[PDB]
Amino acid sequence: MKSTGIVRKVDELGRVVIPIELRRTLGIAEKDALEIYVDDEKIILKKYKPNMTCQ
Amino acid sequence: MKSTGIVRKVDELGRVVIPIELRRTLGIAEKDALEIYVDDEKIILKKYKPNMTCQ
Amino acid sequence: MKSTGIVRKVDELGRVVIPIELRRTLGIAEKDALEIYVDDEKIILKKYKPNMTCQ
Amino acid sequence: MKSTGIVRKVDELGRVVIPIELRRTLGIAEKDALEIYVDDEKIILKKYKPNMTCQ
DNA sequence: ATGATTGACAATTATTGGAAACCTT
DNA sequence: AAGGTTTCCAATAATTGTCAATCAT
Repeated sequence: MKSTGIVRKVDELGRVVIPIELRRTLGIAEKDALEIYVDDEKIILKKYKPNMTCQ
Repeated sequence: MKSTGIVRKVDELGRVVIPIELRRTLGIAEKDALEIYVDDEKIILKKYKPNMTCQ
Repeated sequence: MKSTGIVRKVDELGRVVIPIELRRTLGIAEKDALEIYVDDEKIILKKYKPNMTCQ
Repeated sequence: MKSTGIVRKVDELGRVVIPIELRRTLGIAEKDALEIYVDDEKIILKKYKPNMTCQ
């Protein structure tokens, strides 16, 4: 009902943050690594995956 | 080709720092608000209209 | 500045500036090598010679 | 001073230089601009050109 | 109130610029 | 010699991690 998903300001240090209300209510998304899907002009971030290219 | 993308490492406590490569390549100013839509376990990060900015 | 056919400034003493992303794209370290060749009147920059599997 | 196809070592830097023979043949300024373009995994640098980002 | 989340600041590392040394006509 | 080129070092700054303050139930 709050600002769980829609838009948020990016930090001046170049960091995007997850809405407080979202993470504070449902920790259904961990933080450490994520999959970057560059869909033309939109960056879709999915759950972390191995995808190891080299040791 | 399958459901996979670029493996990005962010902060283990949060701070979703999008790829530095794309940041400078596309020229994404990190001083405004970016759209963040939650889709199950993935989040769509984009601008109001990134397909009509440098175009 | 990506290599999408974009020009960039050289240097007061003449030095080809390699952008962060470009350096990372080539996969070269601060202990690598670059083969400088020429085609007609253009500079052909070739990455380091692996000659070994990624291990 | 032909250095056509010379392997330049990359030390603790990030950017490199262009061989004297190539530099002289280029016929450009010291602080000129080189058109950076890619080729699979190699790079093709042409002479100055009015090519700007998003323009 | 207290533990967890987020934003701010600081430290580290990468890159670009400049100065110095060596080479060549 | 001296002008040119290249290599090394220093400075700048962008980025990521740490963590301390605050708020929600």
